[PDB]
Amino acid sequence: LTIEVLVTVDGVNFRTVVLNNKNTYRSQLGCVFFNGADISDTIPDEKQNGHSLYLADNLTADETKALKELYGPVDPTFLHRFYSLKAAVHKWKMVVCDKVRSLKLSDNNCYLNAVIMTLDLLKDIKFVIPALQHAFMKHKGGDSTDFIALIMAYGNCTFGAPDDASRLLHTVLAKAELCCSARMVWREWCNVCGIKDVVLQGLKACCYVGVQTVEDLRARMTYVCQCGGERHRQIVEHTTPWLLLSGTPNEKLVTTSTAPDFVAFNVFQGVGHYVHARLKGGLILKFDSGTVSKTSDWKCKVTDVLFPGQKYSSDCNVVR
Ligand SMILES: [Zn+2]
Repeated sequence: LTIEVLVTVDGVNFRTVVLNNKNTYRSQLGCVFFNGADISDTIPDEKQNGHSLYLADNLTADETKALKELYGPVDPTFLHRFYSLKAAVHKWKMVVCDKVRSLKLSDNNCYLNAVIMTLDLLKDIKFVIPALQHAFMKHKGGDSTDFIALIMAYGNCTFGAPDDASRLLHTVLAKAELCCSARMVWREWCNVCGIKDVVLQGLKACCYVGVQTVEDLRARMTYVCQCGGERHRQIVEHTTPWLLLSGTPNEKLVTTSTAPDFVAFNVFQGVGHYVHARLKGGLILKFDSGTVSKTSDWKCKVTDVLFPGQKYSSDCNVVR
């Protein structure tokens, strides 16, 4: 007729809550998850007495603090969306392929395979957000469920919907940080406004959206200045541990040999499908969502391309 439950937001700190059987959990407490089940619209009964619940809204001040410290500044629906995802993707299998883990195709999740396999190549990145960092470590140790559900929640991904690998990869990488230093110095100039430098540091210096080759990235770019005249930009210095370049699907013929400068790339095939590729030992290792395959030549549409560390200084006075 009345029960006691433990309520948490972090799996560490629980508060005791007393409930009766005269309204639903949602009326008395909030949106609650009991071992992955949304029992919010249930009338509490004996079989939940003593059990631990995850709360997703109507937090105490102390819980709101732990939420922000653990997950970051998230929107109200976050915890709800995360709990749902965590449960929905529990059944996803991480298949071992050529000694590398890959995400088996289920529910249009092919884009997540490209994302996770690409992240696994990125040397020495950590996530600022503790919950995400713990999940990532847990993922590298063989349990990928929390990490998959977390990046899906932060990325506003919907279970079962097809999505874009480049989109999520950059959205996830926006929440990371490097162990070393990284620098990118853009030199900008206009004949009216004058000359200024724009520096990007750390993770913002390793990722770029809009070109897919280093030659195009390092090129003089011309656009319209805020004064309406002609403005120019050019990388004048670039030091990074790796470089991820992303563009729209680009039909290309990848061959070995000659040795490409890039160590991996992602491909789109067109709902659409995503394949992760690595260059290892003079071959292209195609990872098709739990599947491997090897070829020396591939005509594919590349999207993201991953390069090794950059050590670049211009030996040109780019302004003249
Ligand atoms: Zn100008």
